[PDB]
Amino acid sequence: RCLFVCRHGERMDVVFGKYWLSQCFDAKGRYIRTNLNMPHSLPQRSGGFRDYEKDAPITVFGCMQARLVGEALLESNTVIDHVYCSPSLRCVQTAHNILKGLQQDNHLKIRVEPGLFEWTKWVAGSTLPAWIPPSELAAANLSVDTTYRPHIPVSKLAISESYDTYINRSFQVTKEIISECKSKGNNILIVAHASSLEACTCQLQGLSPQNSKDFVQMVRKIPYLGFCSCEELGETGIWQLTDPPILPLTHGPTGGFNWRETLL
Amino acid sequence: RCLFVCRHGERMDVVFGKYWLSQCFDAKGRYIRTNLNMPHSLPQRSGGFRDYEKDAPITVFGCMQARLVGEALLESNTVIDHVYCSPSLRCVQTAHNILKGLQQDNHLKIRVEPGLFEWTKWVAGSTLPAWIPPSELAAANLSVDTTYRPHIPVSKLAISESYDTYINRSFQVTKEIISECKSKGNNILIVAHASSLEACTCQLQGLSPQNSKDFVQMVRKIPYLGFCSCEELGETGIWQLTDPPILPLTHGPTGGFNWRETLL
Repeated sequence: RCLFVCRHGERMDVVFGKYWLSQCFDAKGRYIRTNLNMPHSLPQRSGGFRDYEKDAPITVFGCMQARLVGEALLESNTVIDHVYCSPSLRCVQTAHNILKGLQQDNHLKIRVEPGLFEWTKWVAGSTLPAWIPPSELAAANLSVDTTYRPHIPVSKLAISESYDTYINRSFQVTKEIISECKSKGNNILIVAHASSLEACTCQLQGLSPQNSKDFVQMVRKIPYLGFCSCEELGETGIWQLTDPPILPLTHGPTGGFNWRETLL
Repeated sequence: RCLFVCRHGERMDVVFGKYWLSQCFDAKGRYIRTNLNMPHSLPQRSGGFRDYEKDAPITVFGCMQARLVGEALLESNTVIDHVYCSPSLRCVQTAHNILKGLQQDNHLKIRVEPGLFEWTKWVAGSTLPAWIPPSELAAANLSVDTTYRPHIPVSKLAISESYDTYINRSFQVTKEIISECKSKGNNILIVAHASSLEACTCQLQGLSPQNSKDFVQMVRKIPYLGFCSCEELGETGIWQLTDPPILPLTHGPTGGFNWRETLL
């Protein structure tokens, strides 16, 4: 058995910065694109476009990173039996695009699991992001399973959770995911956050978690689509990180360019 | 009439660094890929793989940058009547992938023009890179016109050329390109180097070249696929840089990730 865990694809807010909404939305709250790295459309949200502030979408390059990983999985003859993701839109969109690369977007249905959301300390303010519910994600042509019953529903998450609580819930939900998939297909894919690669696998392997300082230092080193594999040996039943069946993916930036500022 | 000039797409040597050949070629000089940003194949070269050292290919993401620019030109109904490129492999490959995005890769044939090569001061050592000739570029599936007669052949390029010589030949070749395309289609695309955006357009607009120190500082600000448009104004016949018909393209990096170093 393998549990694959990866980070979401490039997120719009990092590329376009503090006022990114002004580069993506007009005075009427309607989506506009101002750069070729912006998609042709974005879903409508209950609270309007400002719901994107705490829950940004992926970019065109994020979609491509995701598709390339799915294509690499297909090329390696790695069959994915179940796919789970964090409720963050960037995670759902990444999972969908991995499925497209895998040629499984019209077959597998993504299980949206709020227990996979990252440490809530990293959310701005006093409330969680207003996640798009699975019904609406499905309506937005993201291949989500609207019948999936999550292990940790949204209202079981606390905005004030400790590091200990985050790591422990990551372990809990990952065990529950493994248990409900056991003997129903040997490979499980989690599409989530930088912090998920270790949070979901540390205690699974019998290991002691790092302190939160060392943890955060590590989290900052996980790139978009950063991918790991935790395999269950079967001679012992012990889970261990092992080489993924796909190669890493590394690329550089294409920085902002204002031809007027530079060529005049 | 518009003259479009853009920089090539992401280059393999920049992403994978000083020892990139060791990540792309085995002990028998055969191409291997070790990252999902490396293509599935590279052409065989007369001098073998070491000919890539001074003439690196684009990456998978470089291909995608190029395709997205071609797609944007198509979507905006910007018709490209002729495409020229520098003999550098990265420029030829970019031009090919722009054509794919344009859906013109089975219609237009790229005119390889050594006059479009960048300032030769930036070449290592005492000889120019061993460029793949048009016949071989066509054999490597790169939509090149093997019948094109260049204005400045390879052996007309000086290894020790001055800044003034570089700027002046850029002006010369661009005039000859415009003249041979006159009344044969209004839009011309040059796919070349960071330095080409200004070198090809400066004197065309009746402007005085910058000093070489200022020029180099500017060239470092032009990203992959950085795109400009020099338009011939109807009332006067004066050429001037104007807003391109497509949006800019900006994205961030996906940095190197070694799961063993980071998660163990």
